[PDB]
Amino acid sequence: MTATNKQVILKDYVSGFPTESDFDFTTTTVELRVPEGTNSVLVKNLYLSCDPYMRIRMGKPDPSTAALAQAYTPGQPIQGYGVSRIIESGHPDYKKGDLLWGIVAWEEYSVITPMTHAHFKIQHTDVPLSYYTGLLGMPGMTAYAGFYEVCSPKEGETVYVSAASGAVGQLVGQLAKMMGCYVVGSAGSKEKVDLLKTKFGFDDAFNYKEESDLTAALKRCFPNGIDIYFENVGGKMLDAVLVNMNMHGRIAVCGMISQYNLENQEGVHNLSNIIYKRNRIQGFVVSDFYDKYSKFLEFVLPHIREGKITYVEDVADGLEKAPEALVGLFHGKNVGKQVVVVARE
Amino acid sequence: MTATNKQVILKDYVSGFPTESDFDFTTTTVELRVPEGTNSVLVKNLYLSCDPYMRIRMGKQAYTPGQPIQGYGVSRIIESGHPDYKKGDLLWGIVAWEEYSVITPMTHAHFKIQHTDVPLSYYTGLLGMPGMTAYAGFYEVCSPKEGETVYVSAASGAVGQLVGQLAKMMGCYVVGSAGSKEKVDLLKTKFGFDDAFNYKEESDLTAALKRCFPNGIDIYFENVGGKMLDAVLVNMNMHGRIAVCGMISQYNLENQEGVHNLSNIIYKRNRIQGFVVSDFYDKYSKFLEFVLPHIREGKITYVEDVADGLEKAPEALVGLFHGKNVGKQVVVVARE
Repeated sequence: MTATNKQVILKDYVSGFPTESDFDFTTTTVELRVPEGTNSVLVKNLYLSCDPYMRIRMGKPDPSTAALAQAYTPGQPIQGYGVSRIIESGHPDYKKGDLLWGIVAWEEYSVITPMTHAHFKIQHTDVPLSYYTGLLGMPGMTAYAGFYEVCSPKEGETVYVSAASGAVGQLVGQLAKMMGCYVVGSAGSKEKVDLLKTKFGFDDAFNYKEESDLTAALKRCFPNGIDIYFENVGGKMLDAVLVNMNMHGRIAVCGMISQYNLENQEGVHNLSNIIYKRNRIQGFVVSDFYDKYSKFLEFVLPHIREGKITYVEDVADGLEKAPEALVGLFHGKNVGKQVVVVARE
Repeated sequence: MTATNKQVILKDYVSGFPTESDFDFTTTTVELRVPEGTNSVLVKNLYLSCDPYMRIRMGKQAYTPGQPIQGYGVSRIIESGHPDYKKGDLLWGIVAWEEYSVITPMTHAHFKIQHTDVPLSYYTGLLGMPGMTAYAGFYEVCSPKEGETVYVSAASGAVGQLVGQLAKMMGCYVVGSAGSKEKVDLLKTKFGFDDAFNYKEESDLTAALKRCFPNGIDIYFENVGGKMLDAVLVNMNMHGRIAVCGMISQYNLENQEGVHNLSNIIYKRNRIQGFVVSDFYDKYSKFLEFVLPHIREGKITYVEDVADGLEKAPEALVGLFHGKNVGKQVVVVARE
């Protein structure tokens, strides 16, 4: 019971995109005894998530980023969302054998101190355990808190979801579709575009790469404009929708992933459109809404096991795949939510 | 009776900053009859407002070239067709830039002045459409709580003056910016804003806002836009609200500026809301009965800059767009 614990470290801060060279490996030899102090539990990490936000934590410390982020410390393992199994436990509502998703380091074994809106117990094991890094975890709670609470949606409205084949976009569009909304999506490839339109039931979709004039692409998809915009990309795309947006339109700014790897932030010109169209723009962060996760689960778990919700994963095997998995994410190599299976169970 | 009526005309559409020459004076002759229309009123324009948005209207509905320009102003009914108006009543709303206008009065386009125990030119600013822009955009759209830090852009203009005073009355820390020392001094000597800086002799701005706000900004009453929005976006506080009213720094630009710092709205989860004052005119009576007490007792002040006669009005409209006004730009077309 003194196990080797492989880890994957961030060497230093990233400028522009990350490469598989900004990360490194290590091995610790952890002892599998019960942990002491506070309410700690030792865990064996089964799955790891590669979410697009992880990029703002790879860059050098900035006070505004630190509102969200708090950067990865160089030479220390990448922290992220994972689902793990409780080896030993010094906590009340956690015993050996239990499953937890929450925030864990990118490694095999992790002593963690479970906090209310940091770690969540898996009660249901009818679904794949890796569904708790996307659909039933933080990316699913993002789509629910952002579409139902932040986009103030009404049945029949036209929704535009950018980057629609990522874990939050492919669920946002369904949540909307289960309300009679007209949904168009965008993705960067026709294989992913054809999944939005067929497997995900979007009414239209387009390759934002194949379209030259993005305000014209949105114009032929939304003949009667846009009332909700689930903002995952930013920059050039945001100017395209402020033009096509309707009056009293809402923009929920979830992430702005076309800007994260730019060391030179793009300019949004059309912001004045919001005056006369009386558009609301609201940034949000899931963490605020984790008070409603029990309400999210009891909602979506029905729809899942009734064929009303579809979800595509992209599984990479083992912790050694994690750096190339995470680096390809920011270039869009994945087709659904990208999972890394550390240890299976 | 048959008066001559002089008009300030838009000669033709502008591009860039307008000059005194994009306008010409004419005269038409007015029969001072009970009017040439349906549920019309003939009116004698007393005052006129030089309004910033007017420049959007000057580019290529917009104003017609060859026709007068239209703006907000205070007037007095000479002859009335409308059952609500008699001779001698005062009215504010959209008038033409002439001595006499025939207008068909309507609800939230045109309002009737009842309290005459205030200066009549207040109805072009403080108790007219700028006053209702500050009321509505501060109390409805910025969701203020006591003690918040409020930053008003163009703090010296007609809206900015009242927002900082409504913010100060509610116990908020107010900071405004203006483009001259004179305009930057009124904000403490008259209005009491907790601070102020000259956004022209400040090649800082993000650092200007960082200095005035050690604790960051919670509310931004936005009137200018662009590069000032970027500085504010880096200074906002968590759950900080921006109420977008106008973006005056862009109106005379042929091609507009970009905002680069828009990603901070995620991190700090900012509400940015656009609004238009006319959506709120149904609350005009609530505004008026709340603020006339304060005015009357010297609690809500006002600085206005007055031009006299329609002849000094092209020079005054252009001057506003070049920042030359100190306070609200009125034009006396005729005293009472």
